[PDB]
Order: sequence, then structure tokens, then C-alpha cells
Amino acid sequence: PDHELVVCGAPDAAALTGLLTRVRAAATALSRPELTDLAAGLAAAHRGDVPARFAAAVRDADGLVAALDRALGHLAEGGRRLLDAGRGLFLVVGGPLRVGLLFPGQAAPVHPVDTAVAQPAIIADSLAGIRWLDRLGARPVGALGHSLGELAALSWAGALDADDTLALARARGEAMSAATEAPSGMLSLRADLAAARELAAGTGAVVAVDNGERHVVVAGTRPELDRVAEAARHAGIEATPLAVSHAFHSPLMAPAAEALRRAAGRLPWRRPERPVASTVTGAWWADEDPVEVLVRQLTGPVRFREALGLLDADLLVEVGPGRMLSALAEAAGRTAVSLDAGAASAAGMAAGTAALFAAGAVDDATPFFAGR
Ligand SMILES: [Cl-]
Repeated sequence: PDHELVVCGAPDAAALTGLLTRVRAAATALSRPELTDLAAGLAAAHRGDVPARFAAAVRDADGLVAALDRALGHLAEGGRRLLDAGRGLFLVVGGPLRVGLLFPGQAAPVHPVDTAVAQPAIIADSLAGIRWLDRLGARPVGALGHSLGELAALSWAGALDADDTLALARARGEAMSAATEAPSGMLSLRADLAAARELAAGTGAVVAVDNGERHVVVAGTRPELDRVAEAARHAGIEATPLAVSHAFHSPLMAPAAEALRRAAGRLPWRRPERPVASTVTGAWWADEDPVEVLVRQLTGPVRFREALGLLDADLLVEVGPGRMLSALAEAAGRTAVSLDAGAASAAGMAAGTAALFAAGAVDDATPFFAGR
């Protein structure tokens, strides 16, 4: 892997200080294979009930020394909690913390693209992510899925098996690409929901995605989006056209409901057994009919702002390809990191697994070192 995961722990903060000091000494000027040994040994020896925890995703020994120095300096001034998702560095004394999951939708990297291809590809990566959390015994407090991601969240929560979920994603991708006729698309506004509704009022365009206080996407035909783009310029609101050929999350997707209602209606749906904050309802999932919810998801808005606000969590882990949702979460002042499931680069796997270990949501990092 291009990044190594280095974890360790101790019974308390004083003991962790002593260990990190020894590890720092042992790490200086190690070659890459030597660092791998040091890391693999630490993961084997520091797993189970590990009261005070450190985890970092590092490119080399000098990155490891830099991480240890930050953690040591933090401990030295009496700090008990350092969570730097953008540097893959996590220190927690006296956790566990509450961790929530984020499942991305399209517009996510596909391991513009045809939505019939992208949807099952993305869901296949998210389902691989779920197999990783399962291999780790991860205990998050709940999940949300943005758009297409609601399907992966529901599969994580036990509402639908992996094979039926992937089959649904294929059928949904096919239905959605079958729906539009007249040129249409999406326009992202750097503005809140009320400002977007003011710009869209009377234009024909509607709110498609409510991401946050500074990010709301509207959808409509091309003449409708041009009216909003004109209004946004006059109001001094920044409007960015999206590279998509369909309105999504608007009434122009209604013709897909027949095909999707059929596909979804044959499946063995179960009640979710874990909490899911829905971006269709903006509420906790509480015994909804999943078919009716998936059908109105075609035409209604993505309620990501509302769903993220429900998910009470100190740290969020994105389980899917790319890092779109972690970027949205950080825009809301939340702490988030992505596993970047399916990527060529191990960067996200290392950083995401480090976050899950330091937060106490997984007890054993050894699966990172298996089958190299
Ligand atoms: Cl394992």
C-alpha cells in the first residue's frame, strides 16, 4: 500500500506517552519494509480493550515521526482528543467516540458516465466497504446515504441483502437513464435553502439537493436553469452548472417510477436493524415502506443537511468510492474521513481504518496487514 497504518495503545495517557516516545525512537530512519514490520507488529500487539489509542495513516517513517510528535505534543499539554481527518491522524484517550457512516451517491468516482453503469459500480464499491466494516466488527451509531447511497445504508442496516441491493442498483440505474427527454440538468448554488427557493421561485426549477448552508443544487429543463442562472447573477449568488445530462431529484424523473416500483417490489425487504437517517424523509427511518420511499426519492429533494444533523457523531466515515460526502460533512463543520472503497490508492483505507480504531469503533487493525 502507498500509506501504512500505524496503531497503538496503552492503559492510560501517561503510559501512551511512554509508548509513543519509544515508537518514535524506533521509527527514525526505518526503511519502508522495516516500517511495515513495525506497523504489523504494533497492530498484532495492540488490539482488544485498548483504553488510550493512537492511529495514523503515514506515507513513510518521517510521516510517522511527524504524527508521533503531534500526538506527543498534544498529550504533553493535557490534550485527550486530536482528530485530524485531513492528515489521517487520530488520538483518543477515554473513548469510544460516536462514529457514523456516510454512503455516497453518484457523482461518486466510477470504479458524463452513464448512470446505468455508474449506479451499480458505486454500490459494488460501497458493499465492499461494508464487507470491510464487517471483517473489522465495526460498531457505528448509525448511517446515512446520499441519493443512491440510501440503498447501501439500507443494506448496511440489514433491510436488504448485498446481492439484491446490487441487483436493485442495476435496475435503478437503467430506469433513471430511461426517463428524460427534453434537455435538462442541475445547477449548484453557493447559497442556503431559502436563498435557492427565492432564486427558483416562479422559474420552473426546483430544489434537487440540500447539502448545507452554502450548497443547494436545483434541477430543471435548460430554460428553467437559465432563469435561475440569470437571477443568481443579478443577486450575486455563485451558480455552477453540473456536468450531468439529466435533472435528477425532480419531477422530470417521474417516468422512472413504474420500472423502479416493479424492480423494488419483488424484493425481500426487512425492517432495518440499525439506525438510518434518511435523505428522502430527512428523518430517522421508522418503519417506512421502502418501495414507496425509493419511488419518491426519484422526484423529491436529497435532504442531506437534515439527515446529517440527526446523525449525532463525533467522527463520520464515508464508506464508498471518492470523498464527496466527507467534503460535504466538513463543509458543515463535522469531522469526516473516507475509506475511498475500490480506489487504486490505499490512502483512504488506511486513514478510515485509523479513524475507526482510534475512535473505538473497531478493536483490531490486523486485517490491514493480511495477504500483502
Ligand atoms: Cl483479520
